[PDB]
Amino acid sequence: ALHFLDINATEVKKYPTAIQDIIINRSFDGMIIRGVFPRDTMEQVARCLEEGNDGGMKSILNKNEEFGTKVAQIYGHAIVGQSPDLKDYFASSAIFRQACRTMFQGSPDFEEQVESIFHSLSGLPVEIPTGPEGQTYTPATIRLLLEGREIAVHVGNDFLLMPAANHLKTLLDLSDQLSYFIPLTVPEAGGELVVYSLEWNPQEASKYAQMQEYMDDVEFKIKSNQSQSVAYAPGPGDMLLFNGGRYYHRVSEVIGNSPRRTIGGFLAFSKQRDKIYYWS
Ligand SMILES: O=C(O)CCC(=O)C(=O)O
Ligand code: NI
Ligand code: NI
Repeated sequence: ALHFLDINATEVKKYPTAIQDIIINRSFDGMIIRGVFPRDTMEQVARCLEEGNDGGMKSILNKNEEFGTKVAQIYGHAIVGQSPDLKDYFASSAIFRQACRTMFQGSPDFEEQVESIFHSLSGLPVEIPTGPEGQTYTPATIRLLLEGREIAVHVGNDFLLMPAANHLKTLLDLSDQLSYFIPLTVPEAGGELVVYSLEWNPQEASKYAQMQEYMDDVEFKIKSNQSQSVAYAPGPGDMLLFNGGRYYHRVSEVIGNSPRRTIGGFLAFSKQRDKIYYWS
C-alpha cells in the first residue's frame, strides 16, 4: 500500500519539505500535483510536435525500432543505458533544452516552472547537472507511446548500478531518486502509471548471471499479483512525482489512436542534501 498525496499546484507551498519527506523521512511515496502547466500550454506544445514546428525536437527523436514495436519512442537520449562517455547524450541534451524552450514560449517556461515546483517542495536550490567539462545534462526527455506500446516494468535506482551514472554519483547523495513527469497528451485508454510495492533489491539481483533473467522473474512476481499496486492517469499538465527509484513501476499499453506524450525525468538530493538536481 503505497501512499500518494493528491494536491493542486497552488498548494505546493503548504508542503515545504515534501521531497525530504518522500526520500529521507519516507513518510509517503509520491504525489500528484494538478495543473502544474495550463491545458492550453500542453495543447500548444503538442501541436508543435504534431505539425513539426518543434524547434528541432524532431531531430533527436529516437524511434527505438531495434527494441521492437512495443517500446516507447523518445525525444532526446535518456541517460539510462548510455555509454559512460555521455558524448551523444550531452549533444542531444543541448538540442533538447533549446527545442523545449522554443516550444514552451515562456508561457510558462518548462525549466522555470518545474524548478519552481521542486523549490516550493524542498526549500532548496534546484539545478540541472553539468558534466565534468561543464556539459549540460537534459532536464527531461519526451516519451511518445503510440497505439499498442507500453513502458515495461523497471526501477529507478538501477541507474546507480550503470556506467552512465558514474559522473552523476559524484554529485548525488545516493539516496532514492524520484521520478517526475507531466502529460502533454493523454490517450483515450491505457497509458496508466502503475507503481508496485516491490522494491529495488540489488541483493536479490546479484544471484542472477544475466539481469534479463532477473527481470523475467520480477515480471512474474508483479504478474502473480503478489505485490500491491497503485495506478494513476494524470491529465495534461498534471505532474506525477514519486519514489520511482525505490519502487518498480510501468506504464500500461496505449489503447486507441491518440498517442500518450509525457515530458519528465528524475530528481535527487545533492551529496550534502542542500540542493535538488533534476535530469533525464
Ligand atoms: O511515463 C513516463 O514518461 C515515465 C514513466 C516512468 O517510468 C518514470 O516516471 O520513471
Ligand atoms: Ni521509470
Ligand atoms: Ni484507464
